[PDB]
Amino acid sequence: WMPAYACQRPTPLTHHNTGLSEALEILAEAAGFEGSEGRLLTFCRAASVLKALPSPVTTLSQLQGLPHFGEHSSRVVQELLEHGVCEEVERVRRSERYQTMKLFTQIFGVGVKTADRWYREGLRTLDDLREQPQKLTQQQKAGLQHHQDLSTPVLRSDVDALQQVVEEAVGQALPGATVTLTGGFRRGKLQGHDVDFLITHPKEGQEAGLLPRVMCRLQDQGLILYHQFERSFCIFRLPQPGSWKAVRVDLVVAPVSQFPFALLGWTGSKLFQRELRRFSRKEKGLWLNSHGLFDPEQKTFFQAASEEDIFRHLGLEYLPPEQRNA
DNA sequence: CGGCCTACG
DNA sequence: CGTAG
DNA sequence: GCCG
Ligand SMILES: [Cl-]
Ligand SMILES: [Mg+2]
Ligand SMILES: [Mg+2]
Ligand code: NA
Repeated sequence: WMPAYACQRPTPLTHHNTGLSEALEILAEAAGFEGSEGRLLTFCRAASVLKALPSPVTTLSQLQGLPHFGEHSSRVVQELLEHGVCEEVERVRRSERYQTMKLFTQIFGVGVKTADRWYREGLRTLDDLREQPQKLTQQQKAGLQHHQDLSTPVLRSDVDALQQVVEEAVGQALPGATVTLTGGFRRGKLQGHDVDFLITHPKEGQEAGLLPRVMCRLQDQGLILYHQFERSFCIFRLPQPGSWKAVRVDLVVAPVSQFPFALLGWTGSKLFQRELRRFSRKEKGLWLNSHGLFDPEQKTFFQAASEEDIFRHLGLEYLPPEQRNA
């Protein structure tokens, strides 16, 4: 009744198993901090299955036959059903390793490998990192300076104001170019921790060279607190009553021939896209990325004019963005 | 057992 | 190494 | 950690 890949089922943003999924996601996150990508994937997939169920799990019986529920994930759910807490989850939550790796990897410019090295060196707090700035890249310095603002979610209201400023710069850089909101906000989130925009132009080729022209214009408007092509990972100044705050914004350019693939990829969720690419390759023998869908036997790229085309190519029922919250 | 998404900066 | 979803 |  429940298919094995997340791209085969609808997953809404809000659901009926929030506490269970959150606990499994703690274990997934902790597996990532230890470099166990396989365990991370299993716990993420198990959490996602619960998000896709039509009602709450109330009894252990109800996990029988669900994909990605084995001894370990079932025990976690069992303990939550019986006691309201899972001892393993709570031990992770309180652990110095989990808490420090979570804090450090939240910094823009710091991944698991850097966080782990700092942890092994004995560093534990952001102020520890600030006291050794020669150990930091320019990107990490910006991430550390702006960390407090970047830790506070932005609202859809904020997103709409940002989009107008990006559109103004894009229109000067290339008249006729368009700006599409992607990421979690396109999946229906009312808040989120960064904003993603996808930029194209209806005449194939006209988008070449566009992103530098857009960045220069936003920089000259004083809106860019940090930037480093077709992807730009920025920190922008967002107005606030009587002041402003830093916000992470990603800007991506695609040619219109690739736009449906880029839209699909950048709309996420992350798990949904990994699952969709896995399904494409393993079940259909086709290779998917944010630029296209390749048949390696015929050595040809599928043309798509819409996300609907891509789901059809892959033999999957169409899911709107709001149902891609795997 | 092998596999676990696939890119760009 | 970082970033993205 | 789980699936095929
Ligand atoms: Cl693993
Ligand atoms: Mg996002
Ligand atoms: Mg983003
Ligand atoms: Na980070």
